[PDB]
Amino acid sequence: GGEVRHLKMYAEKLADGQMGYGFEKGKASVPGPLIEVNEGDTLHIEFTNTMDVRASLHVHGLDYEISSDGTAMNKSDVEPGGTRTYTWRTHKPGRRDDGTWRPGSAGYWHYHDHVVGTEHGTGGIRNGLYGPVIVRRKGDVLPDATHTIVFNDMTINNRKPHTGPDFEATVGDRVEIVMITHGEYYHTFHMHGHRWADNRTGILTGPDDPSRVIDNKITGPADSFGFQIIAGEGVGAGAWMYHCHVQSHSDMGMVGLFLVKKPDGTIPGY
Amino acid sequence: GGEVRHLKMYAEKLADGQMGYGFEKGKASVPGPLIEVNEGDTLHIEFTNTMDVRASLHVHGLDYEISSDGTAMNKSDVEPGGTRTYTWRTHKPGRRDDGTWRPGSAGYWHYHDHVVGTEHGTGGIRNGLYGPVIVRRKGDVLPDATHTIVFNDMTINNRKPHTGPDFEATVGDRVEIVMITHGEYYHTFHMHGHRWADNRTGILTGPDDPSRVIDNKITGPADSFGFQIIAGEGVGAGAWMYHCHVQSHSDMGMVGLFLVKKPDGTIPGYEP
Amino acid sequence: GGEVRHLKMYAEKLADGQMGYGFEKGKASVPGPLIEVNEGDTLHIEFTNTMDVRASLHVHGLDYEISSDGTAMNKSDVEPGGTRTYTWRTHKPGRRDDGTWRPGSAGYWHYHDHVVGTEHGTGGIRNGLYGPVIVRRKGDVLPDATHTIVFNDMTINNRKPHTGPDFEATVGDRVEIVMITHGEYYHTFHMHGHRWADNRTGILTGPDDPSRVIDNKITGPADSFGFQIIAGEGVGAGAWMYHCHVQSHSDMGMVGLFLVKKPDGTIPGYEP
Ligand SMILES: [Cu+2]
Ligand SMILES: [Cu+2]
Ligand SMILES: [Cu+2]
Ligand SMILES: [Cu+2]
Ligand SMILES: [Cu+2]
Ligand SMILES: [Cu+2]
Ligand SMILES: [Cu+2]
Ligand SMILES: [Cu+2]
Ligand SMILES: [Cu+2]
Ligand SMILES: [Cu+2]
Ligand SMILES: [Cu+2]
Ligand SMILES: [Cu+2]
Ligand SMILES: [O]
Ligand SMILES: [O]
Ligand SMILES: [O]
Repeated sequence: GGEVRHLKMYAEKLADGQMGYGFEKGKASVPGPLIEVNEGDTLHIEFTNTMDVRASLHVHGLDYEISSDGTAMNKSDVEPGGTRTYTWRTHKPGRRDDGTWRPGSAGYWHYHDHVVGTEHGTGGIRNGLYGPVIVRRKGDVLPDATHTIVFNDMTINNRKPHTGPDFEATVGDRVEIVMITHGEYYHTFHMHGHRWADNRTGILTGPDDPSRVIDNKITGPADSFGFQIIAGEGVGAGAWMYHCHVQSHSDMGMVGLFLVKKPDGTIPGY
Repeated sequence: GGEVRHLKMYAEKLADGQMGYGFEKGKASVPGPLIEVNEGDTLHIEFTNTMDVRASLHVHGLDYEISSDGTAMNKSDVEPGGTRTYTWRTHKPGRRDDGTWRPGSAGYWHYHDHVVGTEHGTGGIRNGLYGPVIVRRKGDVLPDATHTIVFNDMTINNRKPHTGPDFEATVGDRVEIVMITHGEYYHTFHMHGHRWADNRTGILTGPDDPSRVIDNKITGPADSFGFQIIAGEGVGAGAWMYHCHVQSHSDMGMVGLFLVKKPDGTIPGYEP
Repeated sequence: GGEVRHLKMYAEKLADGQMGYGFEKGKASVPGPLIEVNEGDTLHIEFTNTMDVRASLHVHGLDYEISSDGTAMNKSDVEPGGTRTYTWRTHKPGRRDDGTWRPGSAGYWHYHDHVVGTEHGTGGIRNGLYGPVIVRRKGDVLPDATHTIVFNDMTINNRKPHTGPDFEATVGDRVEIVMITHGEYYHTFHMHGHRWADNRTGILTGPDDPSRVIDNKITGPADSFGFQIIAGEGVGAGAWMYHCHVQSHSDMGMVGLFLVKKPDGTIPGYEP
């Protein structure tokens, strides 16, 4: 509100047929790196496609002009080997001249390829071309740690079945989760031991906020949400599961651990 | 809040095998026409089934008595060539005698057949017997235009894959979308370049509204929601896609264009 | 709150192959029995597994320590014939020392098995090991009756197709529905003639609550919500259907009746 940030991104081929984004060449990951801005910021992303097929960057939520939408149709993708600057903007909330209220960009969002495999990025998303974006409102509560969980088709973060990811915290830590879904299937995200408000920030504003407090939520492709929890609050340390609650999904491997440790670094049991 | 209104409606079979509603014989559409009323209004719909099978009209949201629920079970459907008057009412919100708060009928709702093909209208809905209904609250912000997008099985508005529909606006217009899902599948509605509040009106009341601002929403059969956006607000003119984000669905043709024009009528990339 | 309460619970196998919980050996139901507490109450449940496989109780929403999470991994399940005391707590909302607002446990929750069939309770849930939990906030409005509707795979309350369940009320009654989904499938819960708020309690706090008012809602495995309605308000008596609105699901039997009676005990169309 409002810095003009410059940033580079690269799409790259990875082991085992995966593809991923990174801020630095040679350092792509699945999921892609978190991009975090404040409302009012502008972001110029100089994106380079280092792969042998056309590729792009498409973002949810943020204000971009049509030349930055990442589609073939608007000639907004990038040749093998090529480079292009995308521009994303964000805006603060406020009253319009007509007296109505402009929302503001703040929320939990995401970016992904829109052109690998099909004109809807089906091959790209499947291979790992997705990552999270957070836009903070002035005065939002900031966490001690942020974790990204993406349910992509039947995987978490494109991992093999039953291999996490796992995430560590300590009783009392303010932990932020960004939850994105991609692919063909619906899922239900569930965490043991912890709960959040079903609203923008995942936190209740005060006693007048009527939002449902939940610990389970249905999600479908390209849905994103986020929340903050206090690790172990009222429940203590432990190896706390998170998983998809669709029964065959969890049985086939969509399960991870939210390892909450005591101040001395132990977990009771595990 | 409240006028009594009278309105005629027809169910017709269409030459290609589909079925639609219309306010006039020979002017059936899919989706059926938009009905819009204020909280407190009553609506007497004189409905005529011009088809050779039994048909009905079932509405979500609004106050109807069991005789107007449109089901076979309640003797509420209509024989071939027959006519029946359905009555829908709406109420304003207010404090009840017990001190609790009665909601009010305002919202984005819909009507569809409940009897063609099966006793839950499976055949009717499939063929196109569905349409939108809006109930406004006093002081609601009104749009310039209202458009209806229905995901019905793997189609938008019962159209062939990759054939829209497309909508048009000029940068700055207040556009209202009513979004309905029907059939067997879950979908995920997404618009490029635009976003809305996940609450009743699609708009935030002011800075105290904690509702999520979104551009992508999961929906299932018979879900309806609506919102208003300012076309191109902060993003400018363009051929802005909307589509289902379930990857196979968009690949197989659930895609459309929201064409936002510069005040000179052009769209960046596509000069006429 | 806070009251400390003690409760006994049992898991039994049933002659048809199903499994259920109950407060008394020989009185297992599917859904299992309602447990209702106030925010701040602690609950000690003496759970005895009477089956020949290991079994557990896992709860959503409430505060439990890892030793009561009901999973194999944290050694929290129970051997055939064994007994174990689970402890569930609830807390009231309030300001934390960091000035942020702690939610409170109030809501519509549920409990289920986590170890029968697989280590996610797949077999247990399928067979019927599930039931509702309600946590009330001080000042919450209390209903006349609470009913539990659980869409478990393609069944309501594990029942055979087209066999309800049917609930009964009189025009004017304050009815509470707790709606839970389990299994592999998504559904959309729909009620004729009635509507509620998509928030914590299902009721609007007053005119500043921008929550969508709905009559249809998409749900997936382990989702729970609840609401209150005034039976027949603005619509009168009738055989009001509720069903899953996914067309093949209702056609194959996920249908029930909410029977709202006149003060003389009758339903329009179906007098005895
Ligand atoms: Cu797209
Ligand atoms: Cu899943
Ligand atoms: Cu759980
Ligand atoms: Cu997307
Ligand atoms: Cu209906
Ligand atoms: Cu119905
Ligand atoms: Cu779809
Ligand atoms: Cu997009
Ligand atoms: Cu319906
Ligand atoms: Cu679990
Ligand atoms: Cu269903
Ligand atoms: Cu569960
Ligand atoms: O997208
Ligand atoms: O329906
Ligand atoms: O769970």
